[PDB]
Amino acid sequence: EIRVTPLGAGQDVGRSCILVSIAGKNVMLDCGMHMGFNDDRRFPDFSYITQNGRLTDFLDCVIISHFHLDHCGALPYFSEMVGYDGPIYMTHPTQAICPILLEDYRKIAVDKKGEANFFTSQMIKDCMKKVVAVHLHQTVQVDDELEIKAYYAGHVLGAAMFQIKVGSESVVYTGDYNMTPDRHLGAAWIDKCRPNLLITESTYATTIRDSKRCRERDFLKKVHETVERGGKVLIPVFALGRAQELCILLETFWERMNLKVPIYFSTGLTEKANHYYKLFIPWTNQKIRKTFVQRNMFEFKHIKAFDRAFADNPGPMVVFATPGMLHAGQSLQIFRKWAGNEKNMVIMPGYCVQGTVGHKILSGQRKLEVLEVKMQVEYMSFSAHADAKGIMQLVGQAEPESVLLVHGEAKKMEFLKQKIEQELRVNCYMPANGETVTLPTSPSIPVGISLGLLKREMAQGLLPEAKKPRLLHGTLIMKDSNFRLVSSEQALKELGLAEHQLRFTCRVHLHDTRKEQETALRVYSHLKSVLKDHCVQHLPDGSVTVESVLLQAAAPSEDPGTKVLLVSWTYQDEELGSFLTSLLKKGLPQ
RNA sequence: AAUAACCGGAGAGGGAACCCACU
Ligand SMILES: [Zn+2]
Ligand SMILES: [Zn+2]
Repeated sequence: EIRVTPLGAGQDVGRSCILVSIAGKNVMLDCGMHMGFNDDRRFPDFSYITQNGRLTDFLDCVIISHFHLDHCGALPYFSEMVGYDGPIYMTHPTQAICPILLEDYRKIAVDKKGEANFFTSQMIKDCMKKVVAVHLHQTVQVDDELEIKAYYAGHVLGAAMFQIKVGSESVVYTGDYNMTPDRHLGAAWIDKCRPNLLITESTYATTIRDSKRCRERDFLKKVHETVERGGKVLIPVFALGRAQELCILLETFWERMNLKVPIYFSTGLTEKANHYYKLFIPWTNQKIRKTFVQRNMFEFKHIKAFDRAFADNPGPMVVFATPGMLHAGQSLQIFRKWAGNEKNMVIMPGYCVQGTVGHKILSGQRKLEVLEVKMQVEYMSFSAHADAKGIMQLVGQAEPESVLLVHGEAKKMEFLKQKIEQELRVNCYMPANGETVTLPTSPSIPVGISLGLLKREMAQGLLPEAKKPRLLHGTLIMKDSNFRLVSSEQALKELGLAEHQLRFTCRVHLHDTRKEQETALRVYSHLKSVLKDHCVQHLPDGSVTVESVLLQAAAPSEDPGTKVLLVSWTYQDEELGSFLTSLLKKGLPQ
């Protein structure tokens, strides 16, 4: 049976972490933190996986979906202080990207919280030394029986679904993923695996994201008119993910329109983001991975590293900035610099954290902290998550038998569950963090078989006698190692046992005046006339043969009015033998 | 679902005597 325990993201978001007990094996999918809980409660609990012992004893392998903090932030914490030496699996881009983000988060924690018990740079290096890489569709054998497979997801560069398969049981964990192709990442694609269980997100289960092409059309019209009006453009987006997508879109449109106004990209994370997005072309969808032959889209002709002192520079400008949340806001610096002007635009392409400067700007009040904002804000949505139609399509394609939702809100969880149960007639759940859910398996045991038996049985099935039970028979030799199904005669020869033969000879008593000499001929004629399509023959010695039943006119008995007919048959044809005896009990025609 | 950490972050260490040579 399958046991699923979400240590986080249970009808919630952040610090995603799932535990799967399958066929007696424990696998930990994803282990990250989440902001907002300055206490240790941000990290996933570990008192349930192993309580207070050694983790490797109970756990089998750790799986990381993608490099977003809320998924890859707990690796140093989970694997260094708590203690873990087991295999950690994660795609090459994830392995290359997560270390930088982890170091940045470590520095941010030092600078803001300064938690005493916090992983250190040396410890991150030690943790990442213990990683193992996985390419697309590469089945990696964690052990002799457990294997993991990856898939292209596209939530960010290198994001991947995972199919954890053992024997016949299999569980597909999607984590964060997108089904709408972006401008640099292809849509997630999967086989028709038909898993028993499917873990998926619901971050946008209640929002049918509209036509992305038209959304970006509107975005580009706004930026064009903004540059025309002479104002400046500030685009806050966190340095990874959406930043590069915006950069590609603007760069291509920009080269096409041949516009010359210089555009700047926030420094700091550029030197690493661009380098990785440049060295990892073989993940970035068809358009880029083809166009790569001539030029390399990530070597930008018109995007240059930003400079702080350019903030005062006149003339219309376009500048990306960090972070998308504005909590600290190097972007917020320029925002405060230009807040007075009404000519400039600003775009917020994502959801802001409620109760922060993000929400204060989200709301339209001028007084946002007491300083008044005057420039114009546009609340765009360029999220790379899964829309309700995306989830429904993905589940339909995978054709699973049970679903399980995490990474979202409880009410949307409920709406999505109701809709999916009504639609696909599939079991669903809603585990709250720390709640274990059990599901029954179908562990069908495999078996060997001899080729010839199957060959002739299939030939018989091919013959137009189907729909009549042919009763596939034989016997199963068991060694406790290699169960092999064999035919009766093959088993007989293999085991050396004697082929016991069971013979029944019935004395039919015929009471009629017909001569004994013609009795056998009468029997032959009557059987040939009655048993249609039966092999009825008259042997030269006066006996009769019906299939394998031999009818012999015995020697004359002491009763003149009674004639003895020995009907001898084997057990296999005993059905026809008994039928012949019953027919003959009625007596021969006279 | 995380953000510019000075980014040419530069002061220097004997001295005391003797002889030579330039005006
Ligand atoms: Zn994510
Ligand atoms: Zn996430």
